[PDB]
Amino acid sequence: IEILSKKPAGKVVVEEVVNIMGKDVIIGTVESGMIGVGFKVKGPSGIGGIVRIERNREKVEFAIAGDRIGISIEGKIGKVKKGDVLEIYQT
Repeated sequence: IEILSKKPAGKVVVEEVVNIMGKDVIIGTVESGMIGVGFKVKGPSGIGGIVRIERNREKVEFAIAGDRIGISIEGKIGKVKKGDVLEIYQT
């Protein structure tokens, strides 16, 4: 619903975005910092929640810089494109 932190916990460069059964699945690489399940994604139009992270086809609770991951987001965040860098917030 809203972002409470001043600075991002991490950033993700989007490699591919797919919508499947009404949900955005984002493939990308953590560019800086770290992201975890439950963190907030600042999209162009909305704020989403990280629901799941997979790395090397394995569920993980968090990922750090250099990790290439898939992410499921909760909430409509607007149009995300390959090449966008999404800011991710602890709260």
